[PDB]
Amino acid sequence: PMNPVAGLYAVFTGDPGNSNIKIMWDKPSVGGRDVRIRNMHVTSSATISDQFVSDNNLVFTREEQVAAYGFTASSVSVRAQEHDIESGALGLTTEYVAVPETAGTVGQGFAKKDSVGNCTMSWEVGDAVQWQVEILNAENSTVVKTEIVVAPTITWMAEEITAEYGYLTDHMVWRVRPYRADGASNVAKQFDMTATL
Repeated sequence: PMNPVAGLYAVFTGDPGNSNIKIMWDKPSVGGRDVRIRNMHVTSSATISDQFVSDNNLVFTREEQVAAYGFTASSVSVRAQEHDIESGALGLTTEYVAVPETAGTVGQGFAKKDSVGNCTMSWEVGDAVQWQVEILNAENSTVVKTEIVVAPTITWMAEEITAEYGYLTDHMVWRVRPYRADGASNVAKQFDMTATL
């Protein structure tokens, strides 16, 4: 017998409603089975879209879910339908309540400056694989560089810093958004520490 989709939760890649969600399920032992992709409104459980991808975890466009809802997807409930390709029979639709998923706490960032002049921002990997980081220097209080880096450590070249400001920065602030291995993410958590030589 076909099994209803299990382990289903909206896997936010950022802010709830401003990021992609992933349909996750355990692949059944029965071959040739894929899960339909849709999401339910809170009030009436409306269907957002319909597509079939064999991948166990897959990103879903945020614009489509926002357009179907008409507002930010802060609270969602997810429905998924599993289809057997060989038989061609669409299975029972399974709607389950979904809660926002938050990634593990980011490693406490450490700001240090080397003798060369590079401002090295290092936070341990911990339980997060990649992070969304916005980098702002405290002297100018502007986010000069914004990038989502998988590397646990961020190093800014001394040449680039000298070109940007003319001298090395002593204090510099950063914000990190965690991402677990499965792709779950939490609201940005800010760590601030002065660079130490």
